[PDB]
Amino acid sequence: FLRYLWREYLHPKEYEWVLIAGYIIVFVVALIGNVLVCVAVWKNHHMRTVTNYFIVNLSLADVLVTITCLPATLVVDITETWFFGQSLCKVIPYLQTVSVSVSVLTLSCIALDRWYAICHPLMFKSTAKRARNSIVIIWIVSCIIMIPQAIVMECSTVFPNKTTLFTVCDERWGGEIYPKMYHICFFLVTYMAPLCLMVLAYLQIFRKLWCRQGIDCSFWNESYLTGSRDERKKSLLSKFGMDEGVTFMFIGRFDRGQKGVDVLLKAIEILSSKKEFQEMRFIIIGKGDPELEGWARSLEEKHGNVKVITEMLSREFVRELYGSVDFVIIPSYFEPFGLVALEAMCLGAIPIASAVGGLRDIITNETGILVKAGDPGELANAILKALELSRSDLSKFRENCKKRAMSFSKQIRARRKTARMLMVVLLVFAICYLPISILNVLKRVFGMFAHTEDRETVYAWFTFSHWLVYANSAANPIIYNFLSGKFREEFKAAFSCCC
Ligand SMILES: CCN(Cc1cccnc1)C(=O)CN(c1ccc(OC)nc1)S(=O)(=O)c1ccccc1C
Ligand SMILES: CCCCCCCC/C=C/CCCCCCCC(=O)O
Ligand SMILES: CCCCCCCC/C=C\CCCCCCCC(=O)O
Ligand SMILES: CCCCCCCC/C=C\CCCCCCCC(=O)O
Repeated sequence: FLRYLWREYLHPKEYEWVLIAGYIIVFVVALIGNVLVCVAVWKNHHMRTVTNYFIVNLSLADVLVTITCLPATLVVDITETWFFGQSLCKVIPYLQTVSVSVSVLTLSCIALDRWYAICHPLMFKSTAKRARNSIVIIWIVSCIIMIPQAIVMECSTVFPNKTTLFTVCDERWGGEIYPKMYHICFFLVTYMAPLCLMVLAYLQIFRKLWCRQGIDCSFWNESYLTGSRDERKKSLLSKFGMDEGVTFMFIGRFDRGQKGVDVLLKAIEILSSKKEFQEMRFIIIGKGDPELEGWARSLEEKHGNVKVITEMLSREFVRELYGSVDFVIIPSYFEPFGLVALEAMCLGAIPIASAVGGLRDIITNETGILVKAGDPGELANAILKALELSRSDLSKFRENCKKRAMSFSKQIRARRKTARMLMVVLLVFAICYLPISILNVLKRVFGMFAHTEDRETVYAWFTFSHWLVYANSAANPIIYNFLSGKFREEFKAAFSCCC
């Protein structure tokens, strides 16, 4: 008898079986998965990155609503009734909307941290303190900007002589204007503005990481060289009509203010009055400013130990140069990436480079000679230092260079995998939150569904959009499992230790 009056009162929806099944599944997967995300980062020091601290924040927001909001949303969508009283009518929508804000601002800070790391020339000194500060800000801002949402939620009773009633929890507005302006702002803040800004940031990240950085490691590879470096250097100098000696190469456009050939040509003039010059060989490859081409050709004419190549060389020829010269001179004024240094170093050539940009990122004190950009006397001094180094075995130096370039290349690949995972996370968020965000706008800004001819269908769309929001929480740990080997390994460790 006790279930009877309630079943007479609560009219079943034909699809409640699948709604309940889908909520139970999402509940279990989101709870276990997001807890294991937190456990993986907290227990394993190699997982401590700013990115993963933000991911932990995302997983905490998702645990919060999985436990406090999802069960209530299921009951409401099944019964169209609010059972939980007035205070929880404010608290539960408040937690839900706070968590949406936390999620999207956390995704935003993830995108900014990757943009500063990859696209901005500088680097933050703080990492974990900066992440902590950002997370605190995210929660403070989120809790404050959703105060209005908590203010407008109210319980209302409706009496269909009355013998019955029902109570719903809903936004209470005085007038038609306020909900329109409020839900415009709500849409911009939770969905439209951060998504547009993150799409822009990840497009620039993609363009820098995939199109402006990286080296083809299957090609720039010493496996393709034959004989000893001594044999190849001797062959190289024989083919270029030069005597044996310490061999320097430059390759790049000829200009004033970018690639530095002007600095190198001045450095050669400085060196040319010194007796050490006679031990040095220069190979200068490039094309561009005709006054600089003429300066270079004038030097080639003056000096038997200077050769200038303005013709186009195949990449295989260049690889042979990198694998036989002693040093590569990279006297850039400006060099965001420094592909020349990575290619040369992969092949054992030791770089002498300006301390700018990506050259400064790549080259350490055991893997090259850094010089102040723009300074021919400094470059001349570095070339003299390289001559003196070359009077002894350079093997360990060449090995250090190869290893550093491989390690830098590995880091680029790792950043690509992480960025790809983060873009998939963003795409899945955009998808999971599109229906509820657009339904909310159509209903509250444009007044759709006011007097609808098919309330059943509209109600079904809203119920699905709510489920899809919680399903996002279940999806994120699954994404980390497929696109991060580090998360995949710690998840497997968890499932294997408990079974
Ligand atoms: C104004 C908030 N909003 C729009 C919205 C856009 C984008 C992302 N989340 C919510 C809503 O649709 C409304 N909200 C809502 C409903 C169900 C649900 O399930 C994921 N999520 C949110 S609500 O006002 O906080 C509310 C109302 C009545 C009962 C429970 C809840 C949570
Ligand atoms: C994805 C892994 C799935 C694990 C298997 C467990 C599946 C259990 C799901 C819950 C079934 C819920 C169906 C109950 C609906 C009954 C409808 C009703 O009578 O009101
Ligand atoms: C085994 C788990 C299944 C996954 C659950 C997916 C959750 C689906 C949520 C409800 C969508 C409602 C679809 C109802 C169709 C229209 C009903 C109607 O028009 O009256
Ligand atoms: C007995 C299983 C039921 C418990 C569900 C556990 C919650 C799921 C949490 C994260 C799922 C990640 C696992 C996906 C594995 C496939 C990926 C792969 O093969 O590399």
